[PDB]
Amino acid sequence: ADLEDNWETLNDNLKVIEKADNAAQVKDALTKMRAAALDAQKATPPKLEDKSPDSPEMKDFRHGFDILVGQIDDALKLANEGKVKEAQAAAEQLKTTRNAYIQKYLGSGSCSQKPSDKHLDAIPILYYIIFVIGFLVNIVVVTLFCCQKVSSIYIFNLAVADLLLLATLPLWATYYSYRYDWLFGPVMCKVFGSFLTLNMFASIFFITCMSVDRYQSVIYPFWQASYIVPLVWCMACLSSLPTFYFRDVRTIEYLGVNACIMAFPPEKYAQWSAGIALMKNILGFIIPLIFIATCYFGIRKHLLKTNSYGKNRITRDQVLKMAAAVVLAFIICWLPFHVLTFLDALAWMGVINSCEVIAVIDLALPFAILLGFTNSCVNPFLYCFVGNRFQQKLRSVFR
Amino acid sequence: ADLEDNWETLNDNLKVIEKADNAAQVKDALTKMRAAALDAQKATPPKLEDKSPDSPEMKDFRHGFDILVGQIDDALKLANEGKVKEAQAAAEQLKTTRNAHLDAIPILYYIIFVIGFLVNIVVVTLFCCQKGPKKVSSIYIFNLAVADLLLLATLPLWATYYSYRYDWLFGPVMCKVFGSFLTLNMFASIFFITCMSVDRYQSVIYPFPWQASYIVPLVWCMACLSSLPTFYFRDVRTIEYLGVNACIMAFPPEKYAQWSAGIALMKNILGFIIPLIFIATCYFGIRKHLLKTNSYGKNRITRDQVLKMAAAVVLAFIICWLPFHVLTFLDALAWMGVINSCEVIAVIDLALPFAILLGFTNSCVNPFLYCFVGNRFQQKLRSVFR
Ligand SMILES: CCc1nc2ccc(N(Cc3ccccc3)C(=O)c3cccs3)cc2c(=O)n1Cc1ccc(-c2ccccc2-c2nn[nH]n2)cc1
Ligand SMILES: CCc1nc2ccc(N(Cc3ccccc3)C(=O)c3cccs3)cc2c(=O)n1Cc1ccc(-c2ccccc2-c2nn[nH]n2)cc1
Repeated sequence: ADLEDNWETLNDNLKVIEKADNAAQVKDALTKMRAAALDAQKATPPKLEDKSPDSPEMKDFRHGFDILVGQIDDALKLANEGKVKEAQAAAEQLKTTRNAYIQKYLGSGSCSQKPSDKHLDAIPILYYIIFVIGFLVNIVVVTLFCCQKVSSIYIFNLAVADLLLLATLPLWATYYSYRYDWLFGPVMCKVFGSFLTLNMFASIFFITCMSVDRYQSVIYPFWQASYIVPLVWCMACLSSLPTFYFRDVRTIEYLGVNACIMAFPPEKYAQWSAGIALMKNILGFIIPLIFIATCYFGIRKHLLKTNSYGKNRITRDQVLKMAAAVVLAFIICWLPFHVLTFLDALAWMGVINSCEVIAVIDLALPFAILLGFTNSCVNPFLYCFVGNRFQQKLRSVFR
Repeated sequence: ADLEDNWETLNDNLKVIEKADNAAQVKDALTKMRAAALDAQKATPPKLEDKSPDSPEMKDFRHGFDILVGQIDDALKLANEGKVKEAQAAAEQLKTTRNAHLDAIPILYYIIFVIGFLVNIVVVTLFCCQKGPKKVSSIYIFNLAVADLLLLATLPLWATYYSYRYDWLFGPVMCKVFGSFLTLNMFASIFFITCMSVDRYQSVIYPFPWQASYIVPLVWCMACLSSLPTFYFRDVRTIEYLGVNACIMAFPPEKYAQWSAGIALMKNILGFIIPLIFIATCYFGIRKHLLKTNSYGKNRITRDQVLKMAAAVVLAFIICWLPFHVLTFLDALAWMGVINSCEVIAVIDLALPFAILLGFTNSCVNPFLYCFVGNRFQQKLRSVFR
């Protein structure tokens, strides 16, 4: 009798029609669907719950099922006439009506405000400011090898991953400016969508390599790079496959705009939205932060286990300052984004059903995304512009 | 006691050191290797069998094992001190020790230079004074022609460098500059070839302005970043056994075999594997959309000619670049210690200057394959769409 369970009854029986052999299978499935459609029409969605029945958005909700039951009756007509392929063709029009629901009541469509209502002129400006500043500081990192170590190889790969990540900012600023109207074709929606995720993870995984490398340099003062570097680009490539698979241009009917969305299976759209959001947290923040934090306290342990003289005290704390800066910068730049992503996942799970909260997440998200790119501006100062001085202060305490 | 069986004993124990947990495993393996190295030093190879022991090539053979036993003793020193990762690092230098002119080539290089330069001259000059800066696909054509033109412009250098039996007479600064200029325009060519296949595919699957202002700089940016490890490692170094100053890939000598194997894999993945994935997927992507549309009359002749133009861009790229990357992958396996037979290593050396020429020959194919024959692809794609 629940709305979510009735859509499951509608989508499971819609699959039966596609793989049906005889007209009796189609008729049976459509009879179950007509019952579920009328039962779902009586239900009230979790979003716009405390809403009057005479309201236009509640009258539109029940109207959607009048269209749906009408399409079911046209397919039932054909099934009873013994017209299987005709009924299966008529039943395929139910998907168009089902998609008009998932982009309205299932999501923050008929909940949170439209992009036109939440458009700030500062966002495209801020995105170009971080683009030119971040692009020029990573140009220094790369050209610094020309005018002048296994660790240096990870620096270059980090600078390349950062420099290609920041190179996508002119696209998102343009896409935001045209109120989410993708004017580059659906092919570049998959390609640059994947290219973004590829270099984002390549940045985060090479940050993780640096902490493991600096830790292994502290605990053990004393071919690995020629296999770890291709492997880091391999894992970033595999982590960016769900982006290539689901990113696609789809027309948002109530906005009349072609948006580069995450075109998930409509029959399990909330499940996928919640699932992929958890993948972002675990794979992009939780797991790399476990490594970065463990390597910090791992280094912090060994420096409090060597010597405590006054001359070697200054040298010890400056190594710890460089060590605490790589963990704090990663948290400040990526924690706001993953907090909003975890809250977003709870909204798809049905935990958060407040449009006030969901609206906060929507307007905060373009800013939280910018801090993620801002981490690529910080990396030159954390690793390249310190690596030359971190090495001599680590050899001083070791002697 | 056989030389082949002693090298098998040396290679099997190297696999033990890599996967060793404790210093005793490393010490045990190196003790078996020191025995196998001294036993192999006493053996005479099948080649240069009927050769005097006082001969320089016989003294060099036994000298190679004196270097090999030396590195084993340096590793045994660390293993006995309880330095596992240090001993495993020292034992990896044993691989470097284990791995240890045609007049037609400079002529052929100048033939491809003048033919390729003149075919890209007709394309560059066409776009400016006899056409215009309109259309999006035409912008990639011009950038491809510029990248090809500048790539073919380096052929007089490699022909001269080959003529002086690899004696770089231009200074170590131009070894880094033209070395990177070569790689820059090589990747700029391959990446704009990749753009063309993605553009033609997007024109087929979606028959219905901004994208060009962003992609052209992004492609040249990725070309500059791909040619940086070239600028950092290419340098002039004296090759003692040839007595010549060669413009080589000056990797750290203590870590030369790992770097040579690593950068060879970079060439295959970034310069052939990844771009070929795009070119092949866009071909079968186009091939899919045309075959699902039922053609049978005049439209069938129109459909197959579009497929002929489509199959020509993937086949030309494979014919011109696959020989080079096959030899590069085999070269990488030789540095990894996979390929031990010097006969196939000698084949790579003489087959490499020819395989490099086919790479430049792809820049002779691109003007015909996209600007000239590719102009009909525009008219014949709108005919099947209508
Ligand atoms: C800082 C890096 C970053 N830049 C972005 C730039 C733009 C946008 N936006 C929204 C936007 C548009 C214009 C201005 C401002 C915002 C988009 O619409 C598009 C994204 C990809 C193609 S279009 C989102 C992001 C954005 O979420 N991130 C972070 C991030 C987190 C997680 C994943 C991820 C991990 C695992 C599996 C799948 C994904 C996954 N998420 N979205 N696609 N793929 C990818 C990226
Ligand atoms: C067709 C394009 C091409 N022209 C070349 C012209 C000459 C030579 N040769 C050998 C030679 C000399 C004289 C006559 C004939 C051959 C050289 O000694 C020099 C090369 C660069 C400065 S000197 C090699 C090549 C050659 O390998 N290639 C292909 C190629 C493949 C891969 C990379 C590459 C990718 C990623 C990272 C690094 C590199 C990288 N390899 N060498 N430096 N940088 C660059 C180029």
